[PDB]
Amino acid sequence: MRDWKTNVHVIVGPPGCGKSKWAANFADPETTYWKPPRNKWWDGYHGEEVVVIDDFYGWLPWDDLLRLCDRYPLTVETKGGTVPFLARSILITSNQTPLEWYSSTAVPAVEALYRRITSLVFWKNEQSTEEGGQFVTLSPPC
Repeated sequence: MRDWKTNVHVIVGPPGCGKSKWAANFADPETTYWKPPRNKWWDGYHGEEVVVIDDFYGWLPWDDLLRLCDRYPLTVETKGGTVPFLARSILITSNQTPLEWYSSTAVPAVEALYRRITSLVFWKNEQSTEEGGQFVTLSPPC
């Protein structure tokens, strides 16, 4: 079903900075599904190539997030049964950097998530692309 690395783009900035608009402008609405915040459900997903996880703060199980952001065939759960996960792009909007989503105490190796992140975009003081290995995200990605 999926046989490709799902790209993972994290967009960080304060409330009202245009995070949701950045996500909406990434690709066509017809190709973009918005994951309901704060639950494990993929209700309404119909195989869209772009998935947006708006206002993420680490409310998916670590291991589920690692799977979503990986490259193997994967089904995800809805209230009416599983559906194939077919994202080619996952956009994660957040007020915090990924440092803050999961503590290193709660997880085997935090670099497992960071290595699966493809790009980091940061609200300055506009949205600028950052180069993993920087002041605001210490860790390497991709």
